[PDB]
Amino acid sequence: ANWGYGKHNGPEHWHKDFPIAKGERQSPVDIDTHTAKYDPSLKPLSVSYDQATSLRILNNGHAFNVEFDDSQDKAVLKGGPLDGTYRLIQFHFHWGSLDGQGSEHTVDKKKYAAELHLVHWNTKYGDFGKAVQQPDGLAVLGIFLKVGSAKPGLQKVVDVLDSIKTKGKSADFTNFDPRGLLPESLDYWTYPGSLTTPPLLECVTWIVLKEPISVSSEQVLKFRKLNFNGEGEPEELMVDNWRPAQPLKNRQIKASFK
Ligand SMILES: NS(=O)(=O)c1nc2c(F)c(F)c(F)c(F)c2s1
Ligand SMILES: [Zn+2]
Repeated sequence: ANWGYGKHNGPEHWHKDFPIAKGERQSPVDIDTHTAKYDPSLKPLSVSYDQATSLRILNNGHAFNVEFDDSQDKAVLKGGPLDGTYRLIQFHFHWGSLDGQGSEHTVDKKKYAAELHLVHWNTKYGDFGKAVQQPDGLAVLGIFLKVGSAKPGLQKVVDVLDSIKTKGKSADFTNFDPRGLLPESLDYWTYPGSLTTPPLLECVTWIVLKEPISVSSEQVLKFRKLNFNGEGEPEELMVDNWRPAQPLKNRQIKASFK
């Protein structure tokens, strides 16, 4: 059992190889909006993506990653609850088989159709493999998707998916501007958590935006035509690649907004 989402290797099995799955600071979590406390000490986030250099899109068998050049400080996330500078390395999504499910975080138990994660690492640790071993090593910006109007800045991602249908396929993906994926408002909730796939390391400051972005039915239908399987293997549609909410334990979710 290499892990996945399937009928026999999904999230409820992961603890057998990755015992941290039952740890004290796992992600994702349900955000109870009545219990999250406004923290007037939190700053506006700084999303600095003007110089972002996208390179490649890859179907890794679990999702697809849009990869960036993080060999210098092009695209960075700073401020909000963060100290120091976090470099963008990739974004990816989680989504469902239908619009009623797909997000990993939930909001008062509401599940959104999908969730985008912009993954960043703390440059004080020099590289990503080092950063994931530190409690403050990563900052993941989480943005919910709901189905409604098309998102114009998502269409270049949708259009390339037919070329990376199966696991291990990749394609060029230069000059993509991730600012086209942000909502209007940067209001957010934040809490300390983890990677949501194995190895599930507890190295993430989560920053989850309150305002979802809207994508069209047609756009999310194309996500659901991807495959978990490799070329020539029996087809396993890449859908429901999300981990369910985990116990909040001894953690406080803070709101940036009153
Ligand atoms: N699903 S997630 O929390 O956004 C997320 N997980 C992981 C992960 F487990 C890794 F090993 C890794 F190198 C990543 F870049 C991410 S990014
Ligand atoms: Zn993710």
